[PDB]
Amino acid sequence: RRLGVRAWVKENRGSFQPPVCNKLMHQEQLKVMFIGGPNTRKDYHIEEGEEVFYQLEGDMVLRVLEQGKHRDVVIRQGEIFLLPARVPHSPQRFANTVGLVVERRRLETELDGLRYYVGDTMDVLFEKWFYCKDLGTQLAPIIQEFFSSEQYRTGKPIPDQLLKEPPFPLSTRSIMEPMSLDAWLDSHHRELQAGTPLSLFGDTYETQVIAYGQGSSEGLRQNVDVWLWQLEGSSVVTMGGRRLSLAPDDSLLVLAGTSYAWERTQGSVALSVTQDPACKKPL
Ligand SMILES: [Fe+3]
Repeated sequence: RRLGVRAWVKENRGSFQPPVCNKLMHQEQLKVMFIGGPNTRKDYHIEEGEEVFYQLEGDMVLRVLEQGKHRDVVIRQGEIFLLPARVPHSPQRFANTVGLVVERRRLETELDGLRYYVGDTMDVLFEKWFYCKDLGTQLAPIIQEFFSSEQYRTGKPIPDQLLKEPPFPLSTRSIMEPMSLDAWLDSHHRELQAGTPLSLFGDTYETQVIAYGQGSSEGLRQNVDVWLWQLEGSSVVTMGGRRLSLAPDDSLLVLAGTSYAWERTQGSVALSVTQDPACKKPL
């Protein structure tokens, strides 16, 4: 059950290049995925959940549509970034890179969308909305449909093929700056080692990426998965009758419906990632 994050990436190295570029480490309530490149594209993904990006190896560029403007969010190696819900985004990946993306299982009410725009404008050229179960697998025919369309050929939209409006309001939020994960952890060392766990992004988002220093935690049975990643030093997770020693870079998925006890050593640093849909921000 313990997975050394870079050890898992090395074992699955061949996944992080075309044609598929990705491999899901975890794929139940919490989608923990690792993505490579090269992969340059003009399609913009839109969803009701949030997406956490972290660059393990090399840099990536997340193109976003923010408050009526095109913006390129450069995510450098070691940088973490949280995308709020319903922001159109188009990830650009390069050869020999590895990025972590965390997202969640959709609620049965939730729609995902894929859009192509007319050149450098906000006018929609082609769009498809769907109920997401396996994102990569569902996007492939949509993209193939686009590349075989009159819209791609002419660069002109077919009005009858566009929705009158999106199924939900698109985000009105300002996008944060990506930040160095190690720099933020080091700058907050006194609070972390004083037994106070800290939210990296705060209460204005659904997702909770929490940093933990020394101390003891107890996780109650939840209908959401929790992913733990020991960054520095070690800790012990007691779960399902077993004591699991997390060494530097070890990660552990706590499946929905499982309780656990967590004992973190002095000087140790770990993260937990939760994307609970009950915490979705009102529209
Ligand atoms: Fe996305």
